[PDB]
Amino acid sequence: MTDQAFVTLTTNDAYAKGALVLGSSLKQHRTSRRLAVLTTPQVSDTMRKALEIVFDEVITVDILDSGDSAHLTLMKRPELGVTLTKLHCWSLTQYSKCVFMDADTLVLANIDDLFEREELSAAPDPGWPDCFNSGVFVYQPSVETYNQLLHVASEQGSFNGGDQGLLNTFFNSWATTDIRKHLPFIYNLSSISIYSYLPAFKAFGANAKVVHFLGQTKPWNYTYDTKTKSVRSMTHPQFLNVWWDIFTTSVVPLLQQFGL
Amino acid sequence: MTDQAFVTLTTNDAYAKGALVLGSSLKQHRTSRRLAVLTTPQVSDTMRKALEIVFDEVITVDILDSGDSAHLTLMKRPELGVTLTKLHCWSLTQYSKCVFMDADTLVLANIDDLFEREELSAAPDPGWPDCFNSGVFVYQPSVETYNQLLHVASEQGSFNGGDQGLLNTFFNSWATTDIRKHLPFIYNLSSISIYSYLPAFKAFGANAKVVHFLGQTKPWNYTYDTKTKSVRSMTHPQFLNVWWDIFTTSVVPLLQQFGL
Repeated sequence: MTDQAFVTLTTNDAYAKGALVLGSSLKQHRTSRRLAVLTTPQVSDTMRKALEIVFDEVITVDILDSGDSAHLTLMKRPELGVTLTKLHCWSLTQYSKCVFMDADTLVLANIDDLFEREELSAAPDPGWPDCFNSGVFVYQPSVETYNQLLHVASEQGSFNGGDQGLLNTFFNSWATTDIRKHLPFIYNLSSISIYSYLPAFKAFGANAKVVHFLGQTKPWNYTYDTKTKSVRSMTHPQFLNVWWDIFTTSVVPLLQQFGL
Repeated sequence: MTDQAFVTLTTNDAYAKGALVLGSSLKQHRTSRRLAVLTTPQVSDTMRKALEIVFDEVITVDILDSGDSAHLTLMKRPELGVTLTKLHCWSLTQYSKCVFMDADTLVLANIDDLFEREELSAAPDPGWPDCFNSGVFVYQPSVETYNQLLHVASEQGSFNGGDQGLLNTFFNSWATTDIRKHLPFIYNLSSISIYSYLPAFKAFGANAKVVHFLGQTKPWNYTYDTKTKSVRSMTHPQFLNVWWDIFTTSVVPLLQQFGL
């Protein structure tokens, strides 16, 4: 309850919009858990103030500062900035167990049952299914684990240049051990898989609980018609429309409260 | 040993080339198991004679014949012809356990350890990872199971129009039960995943044991230069070159034995 939380990350204003929509969707589906968001100094004051309303806790992380424990690793491997910032989710020891969710995900149903899982639980990644997708995962905050992950980042880096490579390298028993740590795909449904693999989606897609907007174009990169309530042109804009309905209904008017 | 086997299927001459290469690769990597191939009447006499040399057993199946148990289901759902023919793999009760492999797969290392698995064991399918790819799977021949599968095909059909949809619908506990039934991806490596997901492949691809040639273009659809020993233009033609080396070295000269 109070010691468990959903955790996300925003390094800029664009992803802050995603985090705001994500946080709103979790509230919409009545989560009994806390909502926390890791933010960097590059996030504007207005976005930060909006985040302070949607989330129960806003934690500032600045790996560009010499006082940060990951700073030295960043100097060694500067392309891992976002990854190192994300790793700070393990530093949130005020929580006993958390569900990390990237700011480009969207909740479609209550997913509090994820807290029944143990670290490290995650859904299979499409493309190379023996690796888990790091967009949604159940973990246990721990300074020791954070230090171990930072050590791996320093010595090995990441095989994909991002957090997914590093996380799979560290939590390497995932593919061959404990089916319970394999979160069902509906808890982290790839937006790509939805429009690509039509048969499979038509058969199981209705049970989707979380949509993960992957690819170059993010939800906020689309144009949304507020009258027809649909984005402009693609066989299932339904999820993009849900994202935009929440953004239009709850997020934008919230951001307007600060103009006064 | 004698009661265990690798089983494949050929419905035409093009796939017969694939089966011949597959069977040859299994021999190349010294399998201690039997090799069986299901064939239809549309396979030519010369291809059939080549199959009789590579495989220990060549079983003819003709679902177009009224005497076949699947014929009636075919009349009801004619688009399932290939699927119904493939289902006959469960009718091979002379074997206690088999590993089915599509004719468009290629073995790169001994995979006899697959016989330690139980029905139904298969690797995750890229695209919708909560479904297993039906290109490679461990099963137990049984008339009862065959009848149950045919019953599902008749009543429900297949959600993807092919054998994968039907098999996943029948063996539906796969995604959430028993991690041992999740064959490692290297036992059925998608050719698409190899050229697409470069990072992941670069990291784990060297351990590939079986390559599954997916997509429209099959190995036999490429042009192969026998001098340079490489197909014509694509960041990893290595596997296509292995396929063609076996085809050039063992299969073609075998097919020439019959011209005399």
